[PDB]
Amino acid sequence: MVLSEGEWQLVLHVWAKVEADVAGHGQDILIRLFKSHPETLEKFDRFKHLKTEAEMKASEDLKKHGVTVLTALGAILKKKGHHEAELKPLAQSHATKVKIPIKYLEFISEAIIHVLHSRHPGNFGADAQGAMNKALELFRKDIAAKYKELGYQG
Ligand code: HEM
Repeated sequence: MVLSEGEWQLVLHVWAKVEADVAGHGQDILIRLFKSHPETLEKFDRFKHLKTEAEMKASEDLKKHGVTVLTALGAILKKKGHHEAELKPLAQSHATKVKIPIKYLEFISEAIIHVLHSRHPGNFGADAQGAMNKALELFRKDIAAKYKELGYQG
């Protein structure tokens, strides 16, 4: 699909707020996902053992992984649709190194939206949430088409 410049602006305006605290946002989102959808935790042989939110909150490995996730996602969004190059190694690692179905991308999309709504209500009204949801669907559909070229679902 295609985002208008107005929509991208709404996306990058909240994101600028997120980047004020990348690790904290990273943590909130991954724990939102693990609680909300515990089966997702199973994909990480690194975190598999964390039993309660308190254990999640205090794992430094998890917080680090959350910076990595948000730094790569931020890089893609800042490309404003021209993210072919950024998408290729992402799709490869999530389709053959480990296999992450599109369903799970939807779940983490939902957690991102959850967290932005909680921490940035004045910058995350309805218009801003629809733009962000548009940006994430575009990511997922492009990733899905890449998955398919690489030999996996999509
Ligand atoms: C916003 C969506 C996502 C982004 C931007 C993202 C990004 C990344 C990046 C940059 C890495 C490390 C570098 C590499 O790929 O080798 C990584 C690793 C990984 N991701 Fe994701 N990912 C996303 C979603 C997910 C989801 C939804 C799951 C599972 C429920 C997942 C599972 C994994 C696993 C299992 C690893 C490797 C674990 C390890 O470090 O040993 N990813 N991800």
